[PDB]
Amino acid sequence: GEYPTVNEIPVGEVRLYQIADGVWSHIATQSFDGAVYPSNGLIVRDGDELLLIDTAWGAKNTAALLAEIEKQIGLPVTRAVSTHFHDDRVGGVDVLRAAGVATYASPSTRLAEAEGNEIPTHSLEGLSSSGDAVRFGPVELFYPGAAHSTDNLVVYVPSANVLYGGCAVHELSSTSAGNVADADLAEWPTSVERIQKHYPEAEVVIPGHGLPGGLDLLQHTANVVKAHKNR
Ligand SMILES: NS(=O)(=O)n1ccc(-c2ccc(F)cc2)c1C(=O)O
Ligand SMILES: [Zn+2]
Ligand SMILES: [Zn+2]
Repeated sequence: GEYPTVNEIPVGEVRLYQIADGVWSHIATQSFDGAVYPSNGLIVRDGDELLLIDTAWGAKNTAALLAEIEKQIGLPVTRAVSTHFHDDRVGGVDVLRAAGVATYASPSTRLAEAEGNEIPTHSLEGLSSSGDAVRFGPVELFYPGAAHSTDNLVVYVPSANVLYGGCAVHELSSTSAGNVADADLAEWPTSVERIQKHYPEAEVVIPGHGLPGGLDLLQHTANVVKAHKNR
């Protein structure tokens, strides 16, 4: 019943968590640079189809994700959006494409190709300036500006007031800015402020890693990033 945690998910299975009517998170774990981390994505019901937000961090995990979706939901995943270029977002795109899923990301998310990561097939125009938003099936995609990465997108589910922050939003227990290798710590608080202004009615906020909460995850993120930079 509780939100599943890193030591509760062996690397290779995937759990789903019901967030709201027609909205689930997916939780997987993966090893990176010798430590194991949980990671979140989103599933949003799209009539009799599903929209997937982010892979489950790797080919095997993403295959397991599709299997878990078939077991627990039983509707086909037809489209996926990756919210930035790192492997916890695009690793598994090749598995999705071979399972009939049309894969999408912004043109900026060029970064996957340059890094040697898997590359979504279709480009999402209309998201190149901070504050841009586009509709994509049952969600709104929002580019808040550089934060965790320069390309990071946010996803809002208006039917349920669910804000999926991806890696630009940290969980409340976070004490650090996470993997900052590709981050912009100077702009990150400004980007979070843009999210706060755009989605004041969000009821659930889902971080890229860790436990969902409410709107406080946004301010908390700004605080831990400012403190990391300052420190
Ligand atoms: N998206 S990513 O760069 O590949 N990634 C992988 C692991 C982590 C991570 C998260 C929390 C933490 F406390 C430590 C690490 C991240 C992240 O910061 O988004
Ligand atoms: Zn990342
Ligand atoms: Zn991440």
